[PDB]
Amino acid sequence: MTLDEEYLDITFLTENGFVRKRCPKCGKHFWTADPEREICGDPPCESYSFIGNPVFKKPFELDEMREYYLNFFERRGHGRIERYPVVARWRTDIYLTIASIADFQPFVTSGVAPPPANPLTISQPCIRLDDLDSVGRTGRHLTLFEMMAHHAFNYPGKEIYWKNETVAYCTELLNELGVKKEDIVYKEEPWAGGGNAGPCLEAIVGGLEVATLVFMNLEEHPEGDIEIKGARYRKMDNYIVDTGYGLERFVWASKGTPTVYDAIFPEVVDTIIDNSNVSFNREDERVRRIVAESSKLAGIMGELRGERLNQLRKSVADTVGVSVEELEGIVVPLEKVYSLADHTRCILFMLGDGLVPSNAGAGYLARLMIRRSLRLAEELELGLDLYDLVEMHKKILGFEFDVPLSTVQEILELEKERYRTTVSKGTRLVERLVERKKKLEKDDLIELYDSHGIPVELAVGIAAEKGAEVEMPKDIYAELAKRHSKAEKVQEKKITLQNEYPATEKLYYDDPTLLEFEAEVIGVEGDFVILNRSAFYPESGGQDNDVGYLIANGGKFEVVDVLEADGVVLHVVKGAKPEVGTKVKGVIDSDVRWRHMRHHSATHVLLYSLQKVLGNHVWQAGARKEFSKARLDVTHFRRPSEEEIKEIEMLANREILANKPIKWEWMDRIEAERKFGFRLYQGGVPPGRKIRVVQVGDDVQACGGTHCRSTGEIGMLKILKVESIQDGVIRFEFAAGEA
Ligand SMILES: C[C@H](N)C(=O)NS(=O)(=O)OC[C@H]1O[C@@H](n2cnc3c(N)ncnc32)[C@H](O)[C@@H]1O
Ligand SMILES: [Zn+2]
Ligand SMILES: [Zn+2]
Repeated sequence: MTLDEEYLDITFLTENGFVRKRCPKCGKHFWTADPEREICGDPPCESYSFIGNPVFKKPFELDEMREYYLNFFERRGHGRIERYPVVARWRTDIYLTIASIADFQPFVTSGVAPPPANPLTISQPCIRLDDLDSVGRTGRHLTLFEMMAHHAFNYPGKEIYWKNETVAYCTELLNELGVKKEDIVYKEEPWAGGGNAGPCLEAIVGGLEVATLVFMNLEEHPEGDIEIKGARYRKMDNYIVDTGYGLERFVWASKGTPTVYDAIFPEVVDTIIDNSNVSFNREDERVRRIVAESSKLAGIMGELRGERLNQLRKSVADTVGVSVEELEGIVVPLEKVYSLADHTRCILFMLGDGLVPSNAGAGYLARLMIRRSLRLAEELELGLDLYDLVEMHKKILGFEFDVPLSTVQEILELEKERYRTTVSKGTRLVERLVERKKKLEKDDLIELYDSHGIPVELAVGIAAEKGAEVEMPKDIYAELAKRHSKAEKVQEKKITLQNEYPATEKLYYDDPTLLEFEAEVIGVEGDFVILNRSAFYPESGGQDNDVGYLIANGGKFEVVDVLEADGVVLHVVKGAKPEVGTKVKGVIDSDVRWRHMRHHSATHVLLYSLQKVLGNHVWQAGARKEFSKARLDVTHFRRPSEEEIKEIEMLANREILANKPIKWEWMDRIEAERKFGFRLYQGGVPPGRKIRVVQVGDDVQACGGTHCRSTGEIGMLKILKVESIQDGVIRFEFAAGEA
């Protein structure tokens, strides 16, 4: 069934007065229930029509509309669920939450795990950096926004509800708010993201897309069949209702203010204006008349650049009255007030949710937003600090964060200092480059941002200032952001044994002190001795590989190293190798095993201690292997002071001395997450319907390594070295129960 005929499947549209057309007006197919006319749509010929004339019954406040939407589906069988953080801790393919459906990928959407409820409803804060360049310009784009949704997870033979019920829900909700089906347009478009896709319907009312309804039955797979924005997708066994209603867009359509920004955080926009170099006044009836008429077309000209929006700029300039220049005398400065207002809000969530600024990973996106905000504040000569705007955003929303405003302030203050030094020597650097190249390219502006932290608009300006050939590239930030939106490709990859073997019976999971066992050689490839069951720990998780030997009716075969291949453990032996079928008595070296057990259990205690002392922004930076030393990398915005380090060590040793219990047991994912939160994935996200959960004291992680039985077995913990590997990442080298 093709995407096209996938829409001819929905009996709800035709049975409710909706007829399929194709204007063009965007050139796509769409469904309208209005018999009078079709020229309907969003981007090209419609424009906002609700500005000054709300389209909903009453004007809702952010929190009221949020509650109204959630209760609406709760009284319709949907289970309410709390938002997920904006940092995708539960996965490893993407850094931030780009859609509510992203909370449930890839384990729930693939069936590996069950959804929190079914069907469920939620208001998920999302971050869309790809819209960065249109923020503040179209009147409808934000970087951080809440996508309200109702999801239903269907499996073959078990359907909660599909397309008909989905579209019916959106119409009903809309109608109940004050919009008649005659004014609701459903445009057809494909939707993909996070590894899934499907045909979708965009709900367009008043010239604005307020929600999208996706019938998810496609999943990204190598042998893909469907082509959607570069990726290939095949039809899944499961199918999912994937909807998303923009809370801020609903509120905006309920107030009819000039822009979404004036609808969700007017205080912030006003404050910025009142404390900047804005040439106009937010009370003048004149200015108000200009913005209003311009706001109505924002959706059109906002999606254009160059000679494109250049003409519409004239259209509105005429109708309004004054010249194009006067128009730009307000719109352009406002585009920056709206962006700063928006960006400081996105910072609230990135920082409040645990992101630490850096030049790598998700931290890079945090630093990207902050630098751009610092640059916007500078252009406007903001009389307040970014922090002041963030705190304001915080009290308006009323949300609670893992990271307190206190730490947020500290981070923004340090970023501001780094930015100050960057710009100082950065101006000269670009002035110099202009004398040399006289023509700056897209890749030139890229290198300047990444290698010298120079804001693109700061470099494109100085260049033009010196009469240099250069022009603001399309989605340059989205381009920079896109280059840092997902986890890089780690070439540490798979080993494929020439023969298929039954998954090794790992014996170390249950008993960490089982150094001796009995097994049979069920295969031998090169140096890879393979048994049916073994206590030997393969080089993985956080601890290094075991070392020992296999005894049998043949002598003693020393195992020097141990890897693994898709479940089969490999015992590396050279020269005198066992005969496939021999029965052996494996003996693991006690010292090597205990050393790793202590240090690995210490890693947990240390991680727990680091968070308690430094703050909830502390998260394991990663374990990019090299086990020469016992090390732990974490996200922290500066070097720990000597007293903090002293305090980290002290707290860990009090935990060890307390000799708390260390436990482990296989647990279903949903059960684990519900009980321990996403702090469960600090060391990575493992696959499986059931994950091994380890509890070292009060720290809880999905871990597959061998640990001590109680924290007292770790021995004293001594921090031997604290180093700043890279901005936002600090390395702790330590010893546990030894030198
Ligand atoms: C359901 C599908 N996964 C999806 O995400 N559809 S969507 O990309 O269109 O997003 C759903 C809704 O969130 C809101 N939204 C999307 N991006 C936005 C942005 N950058 N700023 C403000 N609102 C946005 C709009 O109402 C949009 O219709
Ligand atoms: Zn350089
Ligand atoms: Zn562990």
